[PDB]
Amino acid sequence: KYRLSEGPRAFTYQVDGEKKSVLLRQVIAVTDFNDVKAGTSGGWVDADNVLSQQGDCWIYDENAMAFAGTEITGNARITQPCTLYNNVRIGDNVWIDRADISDGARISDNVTIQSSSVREECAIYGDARVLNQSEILAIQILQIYDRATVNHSRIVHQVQLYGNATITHAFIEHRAEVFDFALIEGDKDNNVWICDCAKVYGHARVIAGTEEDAIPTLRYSSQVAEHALIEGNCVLKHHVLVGGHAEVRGGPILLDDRVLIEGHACIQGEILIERQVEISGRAAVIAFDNTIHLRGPKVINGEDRITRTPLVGSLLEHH
Amino acid sequence: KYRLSEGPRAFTYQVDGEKKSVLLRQVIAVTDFNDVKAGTSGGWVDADNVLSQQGDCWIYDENAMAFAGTEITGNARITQPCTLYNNVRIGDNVWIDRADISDGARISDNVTIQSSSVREECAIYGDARVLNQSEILAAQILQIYDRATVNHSRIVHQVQLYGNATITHAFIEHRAEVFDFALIEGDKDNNVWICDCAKVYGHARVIAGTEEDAIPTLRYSSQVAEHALIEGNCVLKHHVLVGGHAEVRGGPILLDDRVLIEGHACIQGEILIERQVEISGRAAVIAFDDNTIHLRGPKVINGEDRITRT
Ligand SMILES: [Zn+2]
Ligand SMILES: [Zn+2]
Ligand SMILES: [Zn+2]
Repeated sequence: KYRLSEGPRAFTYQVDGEKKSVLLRQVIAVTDFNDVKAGTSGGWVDADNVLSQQGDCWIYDENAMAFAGTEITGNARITQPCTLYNNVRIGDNVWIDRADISDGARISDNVTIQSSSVREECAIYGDARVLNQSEILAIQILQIYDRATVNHSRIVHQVQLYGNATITHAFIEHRAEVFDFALIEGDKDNNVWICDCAKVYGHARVIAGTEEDAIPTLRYSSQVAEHALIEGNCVLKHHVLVGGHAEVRGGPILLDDRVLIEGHACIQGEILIERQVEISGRAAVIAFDNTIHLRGPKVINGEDRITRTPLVGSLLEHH
Repeated sequence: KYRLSEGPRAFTYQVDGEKKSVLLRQVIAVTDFNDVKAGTSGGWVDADNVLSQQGDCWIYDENAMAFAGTEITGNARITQPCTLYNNVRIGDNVWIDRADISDGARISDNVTIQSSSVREECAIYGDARVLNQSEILAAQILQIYDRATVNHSRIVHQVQLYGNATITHAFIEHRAEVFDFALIEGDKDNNVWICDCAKVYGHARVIAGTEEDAIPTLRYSSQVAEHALIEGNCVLKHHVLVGGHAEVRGGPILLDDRVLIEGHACIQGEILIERQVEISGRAAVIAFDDNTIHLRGPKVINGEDRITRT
């Protein structure tokens, strides 16, 4: 499929703020294949094993770099200025565009990485799409697959994203997972933070608000699934489970220490819910532009309408 | 169950900037039932047939009003100051909380109407929830049913909302329909606009943006389906459908005259797409902040097409 240019050339690239260079040879097609005509020059490599002679895989940009143990095979297309190095693997029908990939990252199947960067041991396969300035820093390994779509987001550590999850402007850390039809939607003024072992799946939605720091924050192992929806300045900490067709908005809101919210429950405004509280049915907890504090053990259901802190039971007596 | 107070009082209510007055007698429990102890006074009516003697239905607030043909039956609960007039029908296990219902509205099953207003011939049934300052203003009638949720939205004319749709901060009008797992999400700076005969269904998502006038606007017969996501300043017009797993953002964007965007398509930036254009596959059409993109067909964009300019 191709031959390497004769004269090697040095190319610079920076790693962790340091400037580094490598000697590479330019790939030159010696025959027609796919959308590549013989005689055309592509990217640069540091060994003939970097780019497979078989299949349709190819490096199109003359500023593209692939070296240090990286291996491109199959029909993988690498377009625009890219930098792949340190035992990276790209095969099948993968598409890499103006993105950087390094440190043993393995991109397979029909994946797309565009205007983004991926670093360290992780597995991005299936029909996953990582786009628009996303940053994937791996460090169980981090996986993004199925039809998950990541947009201008930062995925780190050992996060798992799959199913049809649609993430945008989010920061998912540690061992957080987002799958099924989950929608994580931050905006330019507020990201969405999902940390630790939190999980968002089913048809759940987590939507940042427009107010200053109205950052939806899912911590520890709290979850949001089924048809639940969380928006605005909301923080979920220890053992919180939001499901059913519940809706949480307003802020600031804090859910912590064994809180279960499902059914038709609507929770809106500055509300603090904690300590064994279960809300379902058609209950409404609304704090009109006001504050509400709910503490259990306590079951709120049926048509309970709460517009002020209830001065009874667990609110006035703990232990 | 209850008796009317012998002394009728005069109450006032606002009707289109007008000041109205009506004579109502107050309801008073004469026996115990559900959560109402005998002897407690409830709301006010203008007839004994307004509140059924059967079932648990009851008007709790002493400031609530229900007159002029309104009929409350079954176990319907009317709580807080409410105004129900002009042939309204409330029954079954419906819960109306601090809201005004008028002009022949029929609310059934397990619906919840809270801090909102409903007016005219329309049907709200199933397990629908109309909450937080929503305004329902109604050959077919406006219908809100199944598990549909409405938050601080304006639903007008003959709109249909059902399935597990979730509507917030939106203006849905005329004959638009939203269902399945559709998500219509506006914010306090921008609402979402759905008009004419537009339809949003499947797992579609239409999210308003944060910048001034970033109003997603669906007109004529445009549709958003399957897993498509539309955000920000985007306008969909004649014969337009966004589906698959397409994602349209940035702005301002305009789609018109037979345009189909699906597959994995990502449309981002100030882009004008029109006249028999199809975009799918893993195609990307991105107009980098300063730049603009104008696509006019017939034309097909797919595979790994990457358009950054016209
Ligand atoms: Zn908001
Ligand atoms: Zn309209
Ligand atoms: Zn935005």
